[PDB]
Amino acid sequence: SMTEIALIGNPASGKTSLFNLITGHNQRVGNWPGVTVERKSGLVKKNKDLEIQDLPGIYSMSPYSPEEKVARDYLLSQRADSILNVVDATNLERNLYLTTQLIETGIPVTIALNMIDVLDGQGKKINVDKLSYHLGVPVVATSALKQTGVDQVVKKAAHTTTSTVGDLAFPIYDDRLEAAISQILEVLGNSVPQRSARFYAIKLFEQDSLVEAELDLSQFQRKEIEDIIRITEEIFTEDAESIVINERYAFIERVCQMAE
Ligand SMILES: CNc1ccccc1C(=O)O[C@H]1[C@@H](O)[C@H](n2cnc3c(=O)[nH]c(N)nc32)O[C@@H]1COP(=O)(O)OP(=O)(O)O
Ligand SMILES: [Mg+2]
Repeated sequence: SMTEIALIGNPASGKTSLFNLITGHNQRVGNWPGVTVERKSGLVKKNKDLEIQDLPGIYSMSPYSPEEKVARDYLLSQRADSILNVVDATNLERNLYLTTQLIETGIPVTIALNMIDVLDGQGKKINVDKLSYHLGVPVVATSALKQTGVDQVVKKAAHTTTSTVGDLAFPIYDDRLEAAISQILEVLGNSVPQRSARFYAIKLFEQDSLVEAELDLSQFQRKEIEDIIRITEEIFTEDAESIVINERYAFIERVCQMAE
């Protein structure tokens, strides 16, 4: 059985550059079914038992672009063994916004902390093991330009899979949001897989139109969820989508502070 490694990150994070280094000239290109979004994959040049599934460069997993939808559907399909998340070290906080959402899918994340050579030139520093510790994911510093850390991150990702990793270490948000997520999980029951339950619970909280349309929820489930959102919005005096956005960035800021 092939180990399937999903490669994803923001646009201009160096994902293509790393894809090309990892796979060399041996790639397969097409489209995702029913859409014109490119579907690209390649075997790891130095370990052909590993397949890299490239995913479109995105900033978030929102319902508003074909590229974001392709990434989400693929990651929620449970076909990937590992997520290899390419992160631009020179724009860390902005890049980790997506990372928090990737962790929540329940497919173990490994980070290629890319552009590390640029960071050195800007007079900036990132303490890699502290960043890893506080994100709850492996992190390996890479440079696609200098060609460093690449084989190392691929090896880590290959040994950090849905088979090898036990409990999910997910970003923990404010107690008030966690209460809402917990109650949505109770309402969900077995309507979604345990592995991705948190992804779905957060999406429901923020009234993601794709999840709402796809899930077969009872009238009672929908009423329970509506109630949870209403009271949670009242206690934050903020709309549900904004609450989640603010909590993601707060977590990211805390991690980046504790990692310097
Ligand atoms: C002809 N080329 C240029 C001429 C002048 C200026 C830039 C370019 C140009 O091509 O920049 C590319 C990279 O080479 C560089 N780049 C990528 N990784 C690294 C890295 O680790 N370090 C450095 N210094 N640069 C990197 O960052 C860019 C984005 O990498 P993409 O892979 O495209 O990102 P997505 O796949 O969208 O995620
Ligand atoms: Mg250290």
